[PDB]
Amino acid sequence: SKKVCIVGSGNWGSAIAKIVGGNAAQLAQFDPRVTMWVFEEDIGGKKLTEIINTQHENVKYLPGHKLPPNVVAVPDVVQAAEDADILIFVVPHQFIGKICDQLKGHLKANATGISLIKGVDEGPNGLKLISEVIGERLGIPMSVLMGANIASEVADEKFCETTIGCKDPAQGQLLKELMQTPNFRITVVQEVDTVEICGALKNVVAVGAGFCDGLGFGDNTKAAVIRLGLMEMIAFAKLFCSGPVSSATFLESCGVADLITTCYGGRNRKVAEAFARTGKSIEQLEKELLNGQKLQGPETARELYSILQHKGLVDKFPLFMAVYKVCYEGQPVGEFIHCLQNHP
Amino acid sequence: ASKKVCIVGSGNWGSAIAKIVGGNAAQLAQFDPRVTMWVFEEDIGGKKLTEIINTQHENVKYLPGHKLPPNVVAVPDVVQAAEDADILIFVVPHQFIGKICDQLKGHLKANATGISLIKGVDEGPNGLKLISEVIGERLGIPMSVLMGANIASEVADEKFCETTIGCKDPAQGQLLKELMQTPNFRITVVQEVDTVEICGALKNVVAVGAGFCDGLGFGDNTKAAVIRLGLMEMIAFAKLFCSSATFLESCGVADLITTCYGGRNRKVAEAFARTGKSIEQLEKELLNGQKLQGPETARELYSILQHKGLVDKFPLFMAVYKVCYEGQPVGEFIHCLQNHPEHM
Ligand SMILES: NC(=O)c1ccc[n+]([C@@H]2O[C@H](COP(=O)([O-])OP(=O)(O)OC[C@H]3O[C@@H](n4cnc5c(N)ncnc54)[C@H](O)[C@@H]3O)[C@@H](O)[C@H]2O)c1
Ligand SMILES: NC(=O)c1ccc[n+]([C@@H]2O[C@H](COP(=O)([O-])OP(=O)(O)OC[C@H]3O[C@@H](n4cnc5c(N)ncnc54)[C@H](O)[C@@H]3O)[C@@H](O)[C@H]2O)c1
Ligand SMILES: [Ca+2]
Repeated sequence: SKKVCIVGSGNWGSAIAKIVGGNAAQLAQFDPRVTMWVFEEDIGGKKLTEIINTQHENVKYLPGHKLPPNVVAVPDVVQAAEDADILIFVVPHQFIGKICDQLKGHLKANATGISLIKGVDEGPNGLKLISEVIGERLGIPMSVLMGANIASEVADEKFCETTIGCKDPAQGQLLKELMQTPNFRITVVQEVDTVEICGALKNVVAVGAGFCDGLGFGDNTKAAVIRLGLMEMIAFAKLFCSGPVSSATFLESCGVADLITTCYGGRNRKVAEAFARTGKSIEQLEKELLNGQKLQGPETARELYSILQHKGLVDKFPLFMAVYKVCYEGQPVGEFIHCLQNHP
Repeated sequence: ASKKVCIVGSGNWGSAIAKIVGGNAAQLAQFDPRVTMWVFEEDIGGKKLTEIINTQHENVKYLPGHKLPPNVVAVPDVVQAAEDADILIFVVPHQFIGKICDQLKGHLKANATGISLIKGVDEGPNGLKLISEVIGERLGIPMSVLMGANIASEVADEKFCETTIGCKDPAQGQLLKELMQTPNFRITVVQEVDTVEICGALKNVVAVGAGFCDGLGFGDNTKAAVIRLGLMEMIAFAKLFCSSATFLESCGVADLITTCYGGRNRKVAEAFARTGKSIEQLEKELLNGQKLQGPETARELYSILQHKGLVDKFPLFMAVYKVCYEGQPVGEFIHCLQNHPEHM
């Protein structure tokens, strides 16, 4: 039976722990002992790992939810992963570099991985998919899980779906059995890069959606911004992804559904509304409303402008490039509409 | 020669369209500035609605707070309203269009053309019959459609949005584009009329489902999954009762989004789930004469799918039908999504 290690214990990692723990305790093909690597913290005199292993509640990152008793918190990441056939990577992108340094050399020979990390790394073609970063560093085949999946709602067992991107078909099916429940439904698609690139690009669209909200517009306008954005994400994937790219993938939960949710609510939408209404800078708004964190939407747009410059294709992505110019070239946020309005 | 336009209908969307078409017809030489609008007569405060429109230039009941262009003239007799028209815009709730076509049969100018804005379906010998086919066969005019993410109140406020014109004749499509398009109302002409019209009709069924989930307290993950799964069933329905690309137009994805977030079907479905009052009672109390289109479309869909022996393949469509018409408890709606063919 296959052993599972959840690498990460935050909001989403704990929500995922509820699903994986519950399936591993019921399904014969998985070992019921699911390890979860927990970055140790002092929670009013008690180690967070001890809290998880005695109270079965991540009181800091998923308070109010019982974790399945078979999920074991492990404060050392090598000890968490050394024995696992399946590694679920679910940490903030900032920390995956360090985690992978500690793990290289210490994994089982046929270990496989699935990344839940939404975002994008750096490399030769400008961007590099995070799952390729992990896989190359650690030498393991990689899958991805991406969808319209807010962690608090998943923890509450409110119905939702998600996309598993996995090249190997038996692996995709194995991962579906691990993570699917009556209220967390899974589609397995044999693409990885197309599933994964939506998670980065959607935040660029969501900044533009926020500008439109900040300008007084409503649902019809947001719907056009999502529609044109989706078209630019499809075209961009076809330019950027190594392999074949079909439009249909973008209608999976990783594409259109996660795009809809992010454009109706989220950090990128909220800050971009504030930017359009208060004229304050993104850096200022990050400090005043995100406690100094980098908003990924504007940063990805700037990265897209560099790629398109390398390819000679800036003029074919007006919505992406309008987000870029409003965030970083001082274009007035009213001209963002002028671009929706003189589009093709 | 210039073309004369008749708007057949005067509701929430009817009146918003009269604002657009009235303004374009007054500024463009190829359209006679005199646009007639057939207004089903109503006694309002001792006065005729047609006379309120022709004196006050506003449809105070169905589009309050907006002035209609004074060149738009309300007309109570539909034959008189259409008699001299080259272009007829059909925009009435789908339950009335049959009767109106019987009153107009035989009385139209020799080479008249039509465009249907009506979001519904009908039934015929091939199972599905499109409303544009009903109109066109019964009146003997060629038919186009206009469908998109077009909440009428926002269009009337000149908030930016898009729509899709479906038209087989490219010259005719260009003419209708000129008639309808404004700097805040952008039009794409495509030739796949049937698919455009099906999208418009079926999205209101999905929106009833969406409203049910809002009313039971599911959040955005569930709404996004209802939207996405609704889109999959829409695509499967088109493939059977009619290509992917049309669903990326405004009439597909965009309209599904705007409707499941801000339409009248969604709002009444939510109240139904929260209050247990009936659709019919809620329609009368909350929409002040405006008409739901989704529940009836859901009934007709079930009948169409029954005759192709395909009911069981469309569980979301059928879940909406059975809650609205067969007394299935709205608490059970979601269970219809937990075994959907998309995740099999
Ligand atoms: N939270 C959601 O609703 C949600 C939903 C879908 C996807 N995601 C994605 O999952 C990934 C993680 O999201 P999250 O909600 O768990 O974030 P989170 O901020 O709640 O994660 C808490 C994490 O902090 C990590 N951490 C803190 N300090 C650390 C340190 N010095 N070294 C190593 N790790 C440290 C811990 O490993 C812990 O996993 C993100 O990429 C996000 O894109 C989140
Ligand atoms: N309202 C919107 O936001 C919107 C947007 C796009 C498309 N549509 C679609 O437009 C079509 C018409 O919708 P609407 O908003 O203009 O109408 P509506 O929902 O406002 O209904 C009001 C109209 O119903 C008419 N009516 C009532 N009883 C009648 C009767 N016995 N006989 C004839 N007419 C009667 C009235 O003349 C009134 O004008 C529908 O298919 C709708 O799905 C609506
Ligand atoms: Ca009908």
